Amino acid sequence: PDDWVRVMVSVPAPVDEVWEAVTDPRRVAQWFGHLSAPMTTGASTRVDFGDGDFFDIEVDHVEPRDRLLFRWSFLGVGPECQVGWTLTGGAEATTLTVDDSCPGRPGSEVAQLKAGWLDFVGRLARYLETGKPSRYDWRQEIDGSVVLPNGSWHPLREETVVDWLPIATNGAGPGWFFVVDEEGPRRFTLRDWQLDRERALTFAVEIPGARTVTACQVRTEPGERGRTLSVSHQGWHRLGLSDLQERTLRHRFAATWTAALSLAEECAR
Ligand SMILES: [Cl-]
Ligand SMILES: [Cl-]
Ligand SMILES: [Cl-]
Ligand SMILES: [Mg+2]
Ligand code: NA
Repeated sequence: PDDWVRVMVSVPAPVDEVWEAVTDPRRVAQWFGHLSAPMTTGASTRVDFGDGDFFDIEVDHVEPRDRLLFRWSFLGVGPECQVGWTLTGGAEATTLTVDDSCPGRPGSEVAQLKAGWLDFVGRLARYLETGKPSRYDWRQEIDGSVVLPNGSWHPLREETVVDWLPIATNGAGPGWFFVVDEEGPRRFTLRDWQLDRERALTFAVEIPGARTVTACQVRTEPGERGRTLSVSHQGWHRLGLSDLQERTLRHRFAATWTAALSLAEECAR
């Protein structure tokens, strides 16, 4: 499987207050993320979390003090999800119901997505209670996905990984991972490369100065809709570096993975 995530929160605020909190961009930025423009019927917008993560949004309907219906794509490359935020007033509280569906969603994604929406509605409730910002500053793990056609090119082959990953060999076997932007470091040591052809890829990326290594898992899951290529890159919060160093690394690597997923989509065309 059931791709349809449904989450609810009940808050002791009136419907009009909750509606403002989920539509006014100044308020939305206190608990959810930064909107490039308010949601408007038939118009596109974008929400940015300040850490490299974002969704591109197309808004289908805005019904005041009732509901928001929109579609979005994680990092601009993920499959389109149908999202609904619906308010129901009560004698005790206002209920916000979140619907998030996506045809063919891997069952492996559903639990993470439910937890993600429970986090977001928990931040809404905190902001309504205290008036203080309840945003997270940066998310401790990187993830993303893109749906590829069921074609002849596959991203998880020794002879295709260099087509889309920012890696180079170091003797014989991938040994460097590159983050190419206007900051540094640019070159990172890659260790423990393990490729299970057309199934899964794991490796570690060392961070200069850090107390532990980061861990990367790439997988493909077949489906009627196409092959879902997914990445998880973890460890940023346990590097033993300053928070700004950890956040900056996470942000830069998130942009790198966004570019890699896009390139894989181009290769699979
Ligand atoms: Cl292989
Ligand atoms: Cl596959
Ligand atoms: Cl942890
Ligand atoms: Mg944590
Ligand atoms: Na934090």
